[PDB]
Amino acid sequence: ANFIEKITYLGTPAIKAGNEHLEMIVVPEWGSNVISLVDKTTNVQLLREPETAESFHDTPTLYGIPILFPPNRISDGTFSFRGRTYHFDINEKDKHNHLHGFLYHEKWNVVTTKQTDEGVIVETEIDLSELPHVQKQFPHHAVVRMTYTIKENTLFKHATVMNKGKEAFPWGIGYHTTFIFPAESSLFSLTADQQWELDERLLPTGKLMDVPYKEALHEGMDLRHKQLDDVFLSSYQKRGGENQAVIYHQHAHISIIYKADEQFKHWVVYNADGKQGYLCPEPYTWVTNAVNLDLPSSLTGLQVLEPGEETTAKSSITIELN
Ligand SMILES: OC[C@H]1O[C@H](O[C@H]2[C@H](O)[C@@H](O)[C@@H](O)O[C@@H]2CO)[C@H](O)[C@@H](O)[C@@H]1O
Repeated sequence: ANFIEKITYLGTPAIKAGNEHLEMIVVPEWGSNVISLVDKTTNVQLLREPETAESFHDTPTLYGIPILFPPNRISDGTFSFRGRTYHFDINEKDKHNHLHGFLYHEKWNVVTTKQTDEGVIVETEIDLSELPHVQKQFPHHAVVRMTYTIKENTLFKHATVMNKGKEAFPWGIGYHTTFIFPAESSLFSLTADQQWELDERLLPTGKLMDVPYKEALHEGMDLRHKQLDDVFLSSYQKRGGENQAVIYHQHAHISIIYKADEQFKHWVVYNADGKQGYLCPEPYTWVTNAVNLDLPSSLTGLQVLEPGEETTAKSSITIELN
């Protein structure tokens, strides 16, 4: 049994959808952000929610599930692709980078909803060819469609990226998913053995290094007095196994298993100063500044869409009670 219900979320139109296990709220105008995700059995909110509309607009990448197309930093907002030079807005001033892409602060359209025994589906879409300021930076006819499915104890979250134009383009996508994470009573695990060395502008030097505490990270560790803003390489490419982050809440015994497919090659993990009570385990299909690295695409995760092609990158959030 499942429902869809149109609502107002802090003065903006939104769609609440759910079954008897999970409820989401997606906010199409706010970069199609999944702003709320509630575990129905225990009635716990899983995502960091904004106090007011105003605070959300202040930091739209730090609540719910913001969409990063493309994810993280591009040095000087410049790169070339197949002979051609691109200049993206340098919105991160102190580090002279473009940061977080085109989509987390634009209006997406609701394209359909569907309800059956197989679950409840909400689909949103945005066509970058309709955003003139985006076209000035990135003159290509990219269309991104999100497919959200709640089925049983899992929110599935699929991005389909389409090239509807006449020239090829590089792309990557990531999510700035922000979970409630009380430092005292939560544990975190991640399928990674290595991470990217970063310079003072948070750009990769191109070198990998071992994660010294990787056994701890594998099994589940606390993050008390650890400040993270780290680009981890998923262990999947090299060892197989899983590709996922796990948050465990110790009081309510809730596991949150955030899986991503083989295209999701990197995880940025961010917790600010470690005192803010949240955690962002961010899966990305390409590494920070991927466009500018002369490294194999199997390592960076850089991908290209030829005219007429499309790709679907899949991930999911499963709630288990134990
Ligand atoms: O723009 C500076 C910005 O960066 C830091 O936090 C970033 C983080 O570096 C990124 O990797 C990303 O995942 O999320 C954050 C931006 O939402 C600083 O901690 C932050 O104060 C600063 O605004």
